[PDB]
Amino acid sequence: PYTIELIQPEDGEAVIAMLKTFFFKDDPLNTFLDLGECKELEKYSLKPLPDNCSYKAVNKKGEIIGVFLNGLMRRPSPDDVPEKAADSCEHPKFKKILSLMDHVEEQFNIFDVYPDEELILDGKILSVDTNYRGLGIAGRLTERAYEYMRENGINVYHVLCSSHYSARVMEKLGFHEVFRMQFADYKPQGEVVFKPAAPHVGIQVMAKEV
Ligand SMILES: CC(C)(COP(=O)(O)OP(=O)(O)OC[C@H]1O[C@@H](n2cnc3c(N)ncnc32)[C@H](O)[C@@H]1OP(=O)(O)O)[C@@H](O)C(=O)NCCC(=O)NCCS
Ligand SMILES: CC(=O)NCCc1ccccc1
Repeated sequence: PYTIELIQPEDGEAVIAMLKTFFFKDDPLNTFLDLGECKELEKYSLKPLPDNCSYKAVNKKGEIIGVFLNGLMRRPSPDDVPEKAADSCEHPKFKKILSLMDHVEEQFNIFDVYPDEELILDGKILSVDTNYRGLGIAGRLTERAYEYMRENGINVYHVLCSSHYSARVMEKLGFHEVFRMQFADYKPQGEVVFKPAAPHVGIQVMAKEV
């Protein structure tokens, strides 16, 4: 038995402890790179918390067994200066992940898909404790975000998935692909950067209109 609760920034340490145990070690990109200690990813993960739309799954003992960290994304201003997230990163392995993210954003803008939308919910970090996987926790974390969206007049939930495996979970939850890129085709400087196992395939950006 578990609950789904809003994460407070004072939960930051417990969220990071959980992510270090699971996500830092078992997201397909993190594990491919053997990420290790990564304070930049800790910083990245804590950033969306004050947006007040991130959720934790908590077991009967009060331990965090899952999180979905979300941030609000606003349509770029007409005079927007696009910045590469990778430019502010010192960690070489995480920089590769940020560079991949920058590349996706250079190729695909979710706001082009939804010209009328000013604000979109962005699902940034999804992680469930191994012993609690396959129980629908990812779905219940996601569903709680629908409540936030309803309350705040947000229509679109956008989630960049790091593998076809997790994209399939989002499909089950009613999301559909809006962009994809195979790892085999991601060659920023002429050569492949990510070579995880074949079934991962590549990134898929998933979206749902609620
Ligand atoms: C992706 C992830 C959050 C899914 O969470 P979840 O709460 O287990 O989600 P679900 O319960 O819907 O299970 C998803 C699928 O995992 C598989 N599964 C079943 N039992 C499982 C288990 N004990 N362990 C792992 N996977 C299992 C099933 O294929 C299941 O689909 P199905 O129940 O519809 O048949 C989780 O696997 C995870 O933390 N992965 C590592 C980090 C990651 O990749 N995050 C997403 C980045 S986009
Ligand atoms: C929804 C979700 O969890 N996307 C993960 C992207 C990602 C971010 C940082 C490191 C590795 C991978």
